[PDB]
Amino acid sequence: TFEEQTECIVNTLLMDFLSPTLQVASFDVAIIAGRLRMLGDQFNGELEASAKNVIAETIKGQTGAILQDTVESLSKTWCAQDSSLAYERAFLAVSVKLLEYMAHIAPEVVGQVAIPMTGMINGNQAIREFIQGQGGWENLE
Repeated sequence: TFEEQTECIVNTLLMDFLSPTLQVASFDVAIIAGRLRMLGDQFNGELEASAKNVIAETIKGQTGAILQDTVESLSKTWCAQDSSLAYERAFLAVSVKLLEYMAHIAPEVVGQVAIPMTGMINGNQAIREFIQGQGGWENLE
């Protein structure tokens, strides 16, 4: 169910970025999506170098490797300059803001990052335990 909830949330976030018509026209994903976007907007680091590399490897069919390494790198960098910020919360924030930027910069190919990012979050134990420890997706933020 948690794995399915992650899929819906990433779909909702992506659908909202690409089609604001669908957002308006259409476990409440809408409220969760909103809170993740609010958390995503707290990141102000450079994403141009990051987004381009992730997109490049996504086309080539090697999203898995670079995607987690990119999010982990930007999350560690942010946690080093923000002692208050938890690593697990930083990881989600960067993932949502990177998904946002990649949609604006590359709307044609961004959809091929949806499945990898879902697999990354579901596959990561540190991030999964943190989300469920906060009462799950429903209560996160």
